Amino acid sequence: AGAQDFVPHTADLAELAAAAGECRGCGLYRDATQAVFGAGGRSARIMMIGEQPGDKEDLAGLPFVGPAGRLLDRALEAADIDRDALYVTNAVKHFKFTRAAGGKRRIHKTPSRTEVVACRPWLIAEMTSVEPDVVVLLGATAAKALLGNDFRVTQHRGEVLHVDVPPALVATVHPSSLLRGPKEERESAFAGLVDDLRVAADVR
Ligand SMILES: O=c1cc[nH]c(=O)[nH]1
Ligand code: SF4
Repeated sequence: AGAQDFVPHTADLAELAAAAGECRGCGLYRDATQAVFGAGGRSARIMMIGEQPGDKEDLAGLPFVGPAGRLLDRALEAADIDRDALYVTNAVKHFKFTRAAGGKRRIHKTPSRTEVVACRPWLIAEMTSVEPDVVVLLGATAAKALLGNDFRVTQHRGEVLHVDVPPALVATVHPSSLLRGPKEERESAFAGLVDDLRVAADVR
């Protein structure tokens, strides 16, 4: 059942976010600082879902505030999308992490499929609350959360997908993947992210 017993019967995002702070649906609440719920309002037509809060998000209490978020902001601006009009969240609400010796940050670790399924009732509550017209799935974990554990983001770029989810679905690269690598490859990947955001914004 995972998080289900912890989700209150409400669509108020402030009430949902407070309840997520008390969630024990998987083990991730133990070491994380706090739950990081989605940000934005229930009028949003576009919802965007990443993997999990990272190091910066875990302490800010807000999603996509670190380097990946700054790259995402650049892509949203190039796509003529106002971040303030979106509802932005993550498939898992507590940061899963470790530290390396001499390291500069806490390093995120990939949620297991078990943790994703455990936390998914929060995503369902968010989608019920917001009623988005389109959901942008940023990266493998988020895409698989709605499209199945076998789903390959790399094989469905640019496609409007739909499964029977309380919207059109658009699965794209995670912004963190665009931070590193040879410059020409990063630039081609950035253009593809802008394209996918534009596909989402053009739905209906
Ligand atoms: O909110 C965030 C920040 C970094 N990476 C994610 O998937 N989500
Ligand atoms: S990651 Fe999700 S299911 Fe796990 S304890 Fe946190 S809010 Fe609950």
